[PDB]
Amino acid sequence: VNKEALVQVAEEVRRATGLPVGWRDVERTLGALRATRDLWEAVRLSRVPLRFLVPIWEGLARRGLLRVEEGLDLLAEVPAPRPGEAACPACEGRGLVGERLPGRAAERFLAWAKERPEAIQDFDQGYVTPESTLARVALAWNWGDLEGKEVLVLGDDDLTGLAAALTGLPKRVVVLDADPRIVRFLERAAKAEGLPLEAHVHDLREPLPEAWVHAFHTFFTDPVEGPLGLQAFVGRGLLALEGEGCAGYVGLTHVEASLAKWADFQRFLLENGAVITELRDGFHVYENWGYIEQMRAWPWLPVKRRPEKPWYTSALIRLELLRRADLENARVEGDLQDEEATTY
Amino acid sequence: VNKEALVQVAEEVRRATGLPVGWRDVERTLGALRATRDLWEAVRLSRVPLRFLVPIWEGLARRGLLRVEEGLDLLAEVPAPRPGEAACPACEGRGLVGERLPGRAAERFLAWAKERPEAIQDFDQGYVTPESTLARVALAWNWGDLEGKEVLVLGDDDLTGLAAALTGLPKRVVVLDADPRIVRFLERAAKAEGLPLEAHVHDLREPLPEAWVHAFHTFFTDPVEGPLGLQAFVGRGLLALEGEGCAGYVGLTHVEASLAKWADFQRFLLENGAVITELRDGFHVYENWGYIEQMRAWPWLPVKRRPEKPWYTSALIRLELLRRADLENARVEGDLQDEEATTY
Ligand SMILES: CSC[C@H]1O[C@@H](n2cnc3c(N)ncnc32)[C@H](O)[C@@H]1O
Ligand SMILES: CSC[C@H]1O[C@@H](n2cnc3c(N)ncnc32)[C@H](O)[C@@H]1O
Ligand SMILES: NCCCCN(CCCN)CCCN
Ligand SMILES: NCCCCN(CCCN)CCCN
Ligand SMILES: [Fe+3]
Repeated sequence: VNKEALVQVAEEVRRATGLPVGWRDVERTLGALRATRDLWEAVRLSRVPLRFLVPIWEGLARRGLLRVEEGLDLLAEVPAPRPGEAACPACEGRGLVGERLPGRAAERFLAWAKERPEAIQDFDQGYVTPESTLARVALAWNWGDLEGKEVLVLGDDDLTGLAAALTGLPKRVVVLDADPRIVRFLERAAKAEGLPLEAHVHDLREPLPEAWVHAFHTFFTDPVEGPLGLQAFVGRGLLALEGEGCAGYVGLTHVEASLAKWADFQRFLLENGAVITELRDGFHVYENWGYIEQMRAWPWLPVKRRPEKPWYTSALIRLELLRRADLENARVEGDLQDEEATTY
Repeated sequence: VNKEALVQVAEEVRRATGLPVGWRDVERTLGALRATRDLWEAVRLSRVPLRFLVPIWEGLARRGLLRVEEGLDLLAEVPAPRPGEAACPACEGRGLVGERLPGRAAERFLAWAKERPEAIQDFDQGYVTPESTLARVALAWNWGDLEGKEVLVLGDDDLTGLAAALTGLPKRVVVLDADPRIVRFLERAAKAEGLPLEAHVHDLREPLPEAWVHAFHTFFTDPVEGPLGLQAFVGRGLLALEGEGCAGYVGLTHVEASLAKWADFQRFLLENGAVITELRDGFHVYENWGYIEQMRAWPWLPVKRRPEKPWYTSALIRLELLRRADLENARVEGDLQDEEATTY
């Protein structure tokens, strides 16, 4: 198995789908399989979109490189680097530990997390682990984006708004979500804990209400990752920032976003006056959601077994505005999911 | 003290110097001072360029907000967040540890580092801690950028090329440096250890020899941070990579690079075919260099005492190419340092 075979597998997928599939996607796919036979683990190790993985794995099996039977088994030696093992086990490779947050936020958060609303398919939900939420807020603490600040959270199954308000740092936290269950849980917690936290039912496909335009110092979001979803979550966030010196925090996966789309998103940030100051890949680990067998890619999977441990992860990005972002505050029409999206 | 005051201080410096100093850099300056009275620690905690810190501190002192004596003490209550304290102590906030590197690389590297060339002012040198070098290489291991790859290191006081070769993963490592001491040390270690590591004296202001153009899969550099220096080091890096799927690792400070410059660099990268896949801020810690009293900023400092612990830090950026970068291979003419540079 030589280099050209990786190139040819990628070109085949490219020809069949119109998607930006490269030879290095194939390399990554093979690399992961040097370390595991389990499909979900292969996804986690690969750093390739699940939309790409399926036809790549098919192409590799058509060439006799891969056996697809109860597992994914490499049948040949391959020109692909094996996954490294250098993640710091103390912080799960984050660099940040949420346990250190003020106000005993970590212990108080874990109590509330035990009663959180289940992730539902109606809103593409799937929350990160409590440690992930707390570390996300710890990053914001470290960069000075919580204390005395006005914080907006756009979608909050992760309960970032709650963790942030439990630290005792923000001036106030406002959460928007389409799901009344999330809104109500946050309002309940806000009342019981005496927090300056408010939550509102709002669908981000509609314009942002004028009270929230250029009114915040800091936003958090873990958005739907089609370009329209990026616009509706991250563009609203940028519109919500007062301007220069304000910060945003964004969750971004490989599972549903190609490196080509990573670049497009980075261009979108730079052209709207932002700059990236942190990008910690694999920072968030997601809890398995109940609706996995009803998601888009399920029927395509070569092995179909419910996952028993976490597999879906995302990066944390920190951005800062160098000037006010003057984005159109229009309705977003059309699908927030794109062709790369597979777990909705 | 109100937010308007922070804006005023910033505008004064901006007007006096022509540099892009904003209110948030003042806020960051003040926040650091809430946490420490030590100048070097204030620089570390600020995430602001030293070029900006000097005139911000002086402006704060003229306003009766800062006392400068044997330390730096705030004289009023200020609207600035304290930097948080959530970095993982096990990995020094990096999320990666060099210890599990293959080949006994960590232990072997530490032996060699005991005999390394000391940093000299003639080449603006200052090496990272041995664990920083090893962590950098471990990030590359984790991303599949070592095993069987062709590795170029552009500037190597950090000895990244030696650490990478010690893993036994690369197919070969080539190092370029203008300092013959660095080159000779690497040649010496390569022969002693029998590694596929070579080094060459090369001034990166001159064109890259053809043999190294589009020849490599991975590059590492920790560059001079004026725009010309970024062209001489990172641009040559980009030109050295074969193309799509090849990676680069770049060190980038706040101490000598403003966020306006960070954005211009990120633009430069996206426009020439790259995408950022990691940006771990504060990843590298630098050892203190012997010529600190002879560096540009020393006479300006409001308090002058030699540092006793590390203070100068940089981010580690991983980029990947989405396509070949066809940059010009011309002479770089002019100063690699710019007005934001202060440690040369
Ligand atoms: C995308 S999943 C993250 C969060 O976004 C919320 N969400 C999903 N779609 C939308 C939408 N169109 N507008 C607002 N919130 C949404 C979810 O209910 C969840 O809490
Ligand atoms: C900038 S310090 C990092 C490394 O770059 C090297 N260096 C500095 N200037 C040049 C240059 N013009 N060409 C090549 N290497 C350089 C130094 O010797 C050091 O090892
Ligand atoms: N469909 C379930 C898995 C996708 C979850 N997405 C929303 C997560 C919200 N916490 C991932 C978003 C990645 N940006
Ligand atoms: N001049 C004192 C220290 C300079 C550090 N610069 C060179 C470091 C090389 N290991 C910083 C480079 C930052 N990109
Ligand atoms: Fe750690």
